[PDB]
Amino acid sequence: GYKIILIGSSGVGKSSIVHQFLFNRKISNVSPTIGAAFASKQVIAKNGKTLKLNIWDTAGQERFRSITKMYYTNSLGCLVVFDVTDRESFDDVYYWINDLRINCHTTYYILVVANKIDIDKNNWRVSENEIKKFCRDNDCDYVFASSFESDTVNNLFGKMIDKMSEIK
Ligand SMILES: Nc1nc2c(ncn2[C@@H]2O[C@H](COP(=O)(O)OP(=O)(O)O)[C@@H](O)[C@H]2O)c(=O)[nH]1
Ligand SMILES: [Mg+2]
Repeated sequence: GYKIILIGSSGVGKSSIVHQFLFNRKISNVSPTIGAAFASKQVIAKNGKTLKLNIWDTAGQERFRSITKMYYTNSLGCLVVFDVTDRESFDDVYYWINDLRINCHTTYYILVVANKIDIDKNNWRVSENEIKKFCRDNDCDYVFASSFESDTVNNLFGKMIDKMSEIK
């Protein structure tokens, strides 16, 4: 299968994005087990390739900046999530992408997710122009999302699935 990992600072919505993609709702009393994938999902890409996605989510250990080698290793895709209203979580994106790249050299596609767009724009602390510039300077892609807007979650996983489907 294809290992896809979620990274990003605490509380940005990593688990909620995963639950929306897998369950169309938040399951309130389930959390990932350390050292293993949270869930796998069979998908059919636009090109008709069938892919087994193996989705890794943290169990809260990102609060300590303590993601292990084995969490990162063998990843083919990575979603780097931040919260548009949380400036520190955006500033951390640089750290997270660097940490991924020192621990894993197999990542084919890195997608920055600017999450929580459901919140009033008066509370946003980052502009699209800054996100565009950061992703240009750091060789990654970006999308806007909200875990409460199913279309945005389908869009971000769709971009990831289509990139994974191109791997030979
Ligand atoms: N307003 C808003 N809240 C969100 C969104 N995604 C997640 N949350 C909330 O933010 C809190 C932390 O989310 P969680 O998924 O546990 O973040 P994680 O620490 O990155 O895994 C929870 O109360 C979520 O329901 C979003 O898109 N918009
Ligand atoms: Mg979480």
